[PDB]
Amino acid sequence: MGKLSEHLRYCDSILREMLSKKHAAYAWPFYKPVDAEALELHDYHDIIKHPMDLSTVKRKMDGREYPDAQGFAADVRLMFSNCYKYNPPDHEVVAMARKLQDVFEMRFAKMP
Ligand SMILES: CC(=O)NCCCCCCNC(C)=O
Repeated sequence: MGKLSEHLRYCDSILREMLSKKHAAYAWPFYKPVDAEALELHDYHDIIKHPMDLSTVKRKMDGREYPDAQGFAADVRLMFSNCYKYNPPDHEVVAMARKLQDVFEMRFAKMP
């Protein structure tokens, strides 16, 4: 695969930070697709029409599917939005999403 553009090399760095040990205490719920059968979330796919998670963002980045930084960011925000949408606002996983999202939004805004 071709080299990523400058902006996307920075985005790849954000992705690797979001998957790193540093943020694992709150990032782990986003590592893989929500397994609705395994978790018995019978209504998950009724409510969330476009699932997203970090392994999928990685698959897409490694496959050069993002045309620009905005495309990457849309997927990342979709991942957080799905979490806020599906779950009750007081669930632990919502607080974990928000902690991770604080990291994302700060790193993304400082993109050179
Ligand atoms: C996923 C897990 O292994 N344990 C319990 C956490 C449930 C989280 C609800 C579904 N996940 C998201 C990201 O909305």
